[PDB]
Amino acid sequence: ANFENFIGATEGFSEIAYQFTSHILTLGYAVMLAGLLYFILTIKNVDKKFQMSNILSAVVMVSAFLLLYAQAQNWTSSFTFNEEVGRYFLDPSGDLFNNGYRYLNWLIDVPMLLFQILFVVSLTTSKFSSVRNQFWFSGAMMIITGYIGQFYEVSNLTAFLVWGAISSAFFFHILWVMKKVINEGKEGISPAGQKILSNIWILFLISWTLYPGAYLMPYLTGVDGFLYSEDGVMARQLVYTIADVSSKVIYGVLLGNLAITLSKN
Ligand SMILES: *C/C=C(C)/C=C/C=C(C)/C=C/C1=C(C)CCCC1(C)C
Repeated sequence: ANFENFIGATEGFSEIAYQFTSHILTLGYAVMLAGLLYFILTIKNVDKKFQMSNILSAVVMVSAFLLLYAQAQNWTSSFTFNEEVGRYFLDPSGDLFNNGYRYLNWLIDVPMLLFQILFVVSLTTSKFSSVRNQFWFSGAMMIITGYIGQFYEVSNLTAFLVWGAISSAFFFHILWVMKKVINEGKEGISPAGQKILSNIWILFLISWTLYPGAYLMPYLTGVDGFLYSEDGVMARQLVYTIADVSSKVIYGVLLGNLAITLSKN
């Protein structure tokens, strides 16, 4: 199956790699619940014309909280401690670790995170329906092809990389459309709004790039380097969680600050 189950079935997990990963995943869904409350409570602070962005942030928070909670429980209950060896190992009587929860979260959140900026900025020469359709098509294809490659993570590293490269083609199309959206959205808004939009672009670029980084993380030190271990598992889940908080919660806070800035007129 996946690299997490491979490690848990051969070398097992140290108590520190197991507990750290449980804690980081728990932090992940706890932040989404706090974000859910934040976006509900602050919807009164933006003009009606921008509130669809707060609404979409709140729906993403629900998606992420429920599915990261499921992923968290799946991590903790998939490995049991062997007192003889002193490590956690894959439990044959459990469900085994499954990354489907996170991939389903991506299929849901990606179309909504890309959609919601179109309710705060105005396009100029681009058409709303054209940008929306390009975001939704390439976002869904990016996740589908990525999910396929994920099946070959352990069994066929070459198919793993080929599918992930196909997925990356769709990712670069998204980055290209988003850059055009940001550029058109900067036209004829205030300098303070243009500065926030520049920050949104940098946040978007870095936080979304973290996801392919975490996808590749165990092979980034080679076919048997330092990361091809429980340390690549800790690092992959830490980088996912950082990307999750950044791409969903911080991105949404910044769009709300932009909406407030744009009401000053
Ligand atoms: C909150 C969830 C978000 C923002 C998910 C974003 C996911 C991606 C940008 C995934 C990208 C991938 C690649 C570009 C190549 C390798 C496979 C993926 C699916 C991890």
